[PDB]
Amino acid sequence: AGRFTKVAAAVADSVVTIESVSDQEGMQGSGVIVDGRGYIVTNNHVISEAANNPSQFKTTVVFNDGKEVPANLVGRDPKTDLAVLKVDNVDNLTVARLGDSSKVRVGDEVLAVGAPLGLRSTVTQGIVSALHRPVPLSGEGSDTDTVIDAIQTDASINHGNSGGPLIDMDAQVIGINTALGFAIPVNEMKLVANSLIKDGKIVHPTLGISTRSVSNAIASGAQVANVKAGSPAQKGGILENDVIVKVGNRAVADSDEFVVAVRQLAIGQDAPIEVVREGRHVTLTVKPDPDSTLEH
Amino acid sequence: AGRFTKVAAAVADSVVTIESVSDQEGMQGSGVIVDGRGYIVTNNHVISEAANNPSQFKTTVVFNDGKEVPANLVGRDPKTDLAVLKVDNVDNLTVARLGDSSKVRVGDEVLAVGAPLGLRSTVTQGIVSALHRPVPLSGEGSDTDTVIDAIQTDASINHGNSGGPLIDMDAQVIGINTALGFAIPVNEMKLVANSLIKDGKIVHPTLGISTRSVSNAIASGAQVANVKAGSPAQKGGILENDVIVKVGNRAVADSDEFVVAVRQLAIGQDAPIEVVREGRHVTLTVKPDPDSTLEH
Amino acid sequence: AGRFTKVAAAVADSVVTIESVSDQEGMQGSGVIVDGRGYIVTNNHVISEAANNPSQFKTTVVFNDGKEVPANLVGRDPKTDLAVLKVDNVDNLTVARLGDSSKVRVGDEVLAVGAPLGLRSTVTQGIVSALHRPVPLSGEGSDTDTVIDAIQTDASINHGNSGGPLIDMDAQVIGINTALGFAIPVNEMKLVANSLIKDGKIVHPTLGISTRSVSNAIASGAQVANVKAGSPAQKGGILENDVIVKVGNRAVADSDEFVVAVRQLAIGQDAPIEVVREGRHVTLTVKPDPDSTLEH
Repeated sequence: AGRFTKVAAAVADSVVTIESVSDQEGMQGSGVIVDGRGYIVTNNHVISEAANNPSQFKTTVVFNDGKEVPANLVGRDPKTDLAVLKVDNVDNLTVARLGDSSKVRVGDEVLAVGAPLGLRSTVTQGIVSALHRPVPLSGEGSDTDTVIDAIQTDASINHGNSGGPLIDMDAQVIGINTALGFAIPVNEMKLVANSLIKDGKIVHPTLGISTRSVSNAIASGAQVANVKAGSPAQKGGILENDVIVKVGNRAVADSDEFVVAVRQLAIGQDAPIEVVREGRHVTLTVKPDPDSTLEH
Repeated sequence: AGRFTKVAAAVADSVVTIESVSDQEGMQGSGVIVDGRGYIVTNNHVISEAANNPSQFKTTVVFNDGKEVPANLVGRDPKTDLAVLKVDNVDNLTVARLGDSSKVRVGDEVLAVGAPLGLRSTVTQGIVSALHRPVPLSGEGSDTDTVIDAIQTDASINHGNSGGPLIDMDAQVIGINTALGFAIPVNEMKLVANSLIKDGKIVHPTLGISTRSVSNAIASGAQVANVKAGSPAQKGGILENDVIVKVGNRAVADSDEFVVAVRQLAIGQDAPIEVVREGRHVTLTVKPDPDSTLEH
Repeated sequence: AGRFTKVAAAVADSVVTIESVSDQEGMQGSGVIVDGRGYIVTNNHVISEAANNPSQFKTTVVFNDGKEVPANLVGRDPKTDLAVLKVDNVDNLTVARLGDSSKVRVGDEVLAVGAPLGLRSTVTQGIVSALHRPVPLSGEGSDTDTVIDAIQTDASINHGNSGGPLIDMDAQVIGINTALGFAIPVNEMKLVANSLIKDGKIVHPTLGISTRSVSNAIASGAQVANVKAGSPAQKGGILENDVIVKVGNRAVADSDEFVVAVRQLAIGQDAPIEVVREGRHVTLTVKPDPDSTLEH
């Protein structure tokens, strides 16, 4: 047997098909079993319409055996394209072996696995091309467009392997494929899924700034398009046409890395924001608010 | 030497260039020598115009040695994108080693080889991403659009390796590349080519139904758009707006799998067709006709 | 560690980021250190605007250490998409190991490496799909469109690895990536870069012909669209509507191989040009001029 053929068959029982059907629509994706009690991690755009229209959409999970078991949504995060599902009273579950994305390096051979029983189901192969790469993603329905700090691969991520696992050569999940291929790192997926199981939601830091990307010889970074009122930004003293160069301890190259940098901050703690303002380098102090006050 | 470099050089003498020229046009493709007497398998869209306009198109085969030998068409199958060519009185032919596509699995390393002396000739590498995947194909000229049950690969199939072999790591032909890459399985190619050598044509089962794809919670499958008159379908009792869910022993997920499912049936034998009709599951009995009565 | 992970890390210190910034623009690319004295080979379209607008563009080189050192342009060749840069007084430089592209074969595993600290920086993997393939390229600004005789790979060449090295499994540079991926062969890069360091420019042979591609049964090749006046062509006796089939010792399949064939000729020596003219095969004699008389 081949190297990739063995690594793929080992995790095929850990990858499931997720279907959401109505009287007029049908959406399919891939999921990963990450817990023996029935917790299934997928991405948020696979199930989005079922969450925003729960009255008319029905989500079921289909296993490698062909078994079709109904599924309930535990929680979703459009800002990370992540979602946790629950099947109830299913035994002998082959749980995926979750790895550590901080141990992943450029050149490492990977497998992007989709659910074997899926319609357009695909299993592609490649290497890790980039680490900690901010990539822009579109929101499925009323869902927000977001940016994740991602693992890039030259293996193809498509509709047939999206939501499935990015797998190393030890058959461990290092990422969640999201549809020049990108995946959500597993260390991010473990942190987000842990909160979606416990609280049914996750809270992220907000500043109240909109940014456009700028790159020249004077100052390259994120240019402030609007400062919301009463926001942590306008209280800390950020004005419009400011060029952010570092949020906290992370430098900001464009508007996409700015979105990721805000979302690694701590809610309530003061954070330094360095900006270039009409040729003057100005460091400012802002305390990030929570995006969900009542769930915080 | 490398792994893929060795497997490729081993079959380079089995892959040939196929050119079809006129006073104003020129078409090129790749072929595979599958018989020592001079039988060359390619796909039908490489030679289509030469078959429909035989008066003005000339087909020649170019070997790895640079030798240009005239070629005659034995037979073609637009429904499988397959064609058999004949070069006459050529010696010391390196015949390709034909394999078994039922032994192929997901993750297996493959090589999509084009003719080495071709203009845009390409040799790509990848893995098998899906097996028994129905894929839609367009007909070259007056040729019919069709659907094959295919081997999917993340290796690129393009104009430079189309008609050439999909090759395993034992340097055996497992498929015929047809231009997210797809190939015709070799077990299908052996059955079709055997009939094109003997009879110069192959006969496929027809039912007389046109289908559109439908997917909802009531019934997902192939929805009947039209039932031809005097067809096996309307005699067996299929009506319009019916949703086919299984043809014979094969379930039908969409209109594309319906095309493949009809074409695996037996001509003249009664076959069960299960349909969902206004909420009622109805199994029906149809006897498939031959598409070519005089060649049957 | 993995095979590709080891080969990549070995050359990461030899690949640098090249940025060109103005008051309103910023361009980034990848470069390769090929000399211990500070000579950096990239492609010409990365730096083009900085060369045509040197008054307003500033080019700097960023190393794997994060070190930013100013860079000066030694010379460029739009006809090969090649450029040589110079950093001054930089020590402990990890110079890339340059290989031999004539020893490269189809199926050989390759790595297309971009600068690790680049914004859209990518490292992709693939094989060599074709050798000595003429590929058309577009000129960046006032730069001329050209055709190179290239190494084709199924590894992706994009904005993040363009200008970086194509690397074999011995971690040797076999090509310069230029953005179905193509690279400039290293033997061509050694010849062009040697002349750009010494003379600051390279001289190529010119004939004065414009060609369009033609392919039929009478004569396939490059059809002469215009013959410039006083050119080597019209003196040697080439007329319009002529179909070139061989330039020197190289046959010509289309207009793209004609561009490459002229550029391998010797300046000043008589060369045979075979053409098909109204059904008559006519061999003609032309002496190629230099494109830069004062630098010749």
